[PDB]
Formats: sequence, C-alpha cells, structure tokens
Amino acid sequence: AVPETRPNHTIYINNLNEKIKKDELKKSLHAIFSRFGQILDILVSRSLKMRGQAFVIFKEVSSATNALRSMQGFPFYDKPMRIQYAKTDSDIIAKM
RNA sequence: AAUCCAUUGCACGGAUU
Repeated sequence: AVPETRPNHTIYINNLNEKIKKDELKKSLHAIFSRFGQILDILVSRSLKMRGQAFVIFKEVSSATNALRSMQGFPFYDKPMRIQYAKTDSDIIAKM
C-alpha cells in the first residue's frame, strides 16, 4: 500500500521506537503535536500488531496536514518519525 | 519492572533454572 496522502483529521505515525511505553509515548506525542492544533486524542497500543505505531486525532484536518508536513521524519527516540494520514476516520471523528 | 526473541504493523505474540 502506497503511503496514504489523502487528508484526514487523524495522522498515522509508524517507525516509532518500540521501547517507549504507552503513557510516555502519548505524553511525548501530545507535547510535540499540540503546536499544530487541538488534539482530540492519541491512540497507542503495544500489542504485536499495533506496536511502533500511533494515531494522533486533530480537531481540524488543517492541523493534521500541517503536523504531517512539518514533523515528517523528525528524529524521535533515535528513529525518524514516519507519518501518513489515517486511511479511515477515527470513530471520534466519525460520530461528529 | 529489566533483558532477550520475533514483529514496520491502519487502529478505535514469545522467552528468562
């Protein structure tokens, strides 16, 4: 699957250092992405399938787009962040 | 908790008398 480049309120981040625990990762992600707009939530799972990944849900698509373009490749816990838009809407967004 | 193995994965595993 080619990188998902169609704008979405949610950015999908992968290539994250898997040693960072869930609480610290969410807190560090919030601290860094909050300069782009209002974050609705950050979904992190350390399961086999979902580890090394995170979903940052912005209240506005414009915030997600700026976040993606700006933070693409940022060296984080010694690995360049890889960012795409989520393929589908987050449920929080989908109810709104 | 820690170390190790395996995992690059689009959601809402495994090992350490």
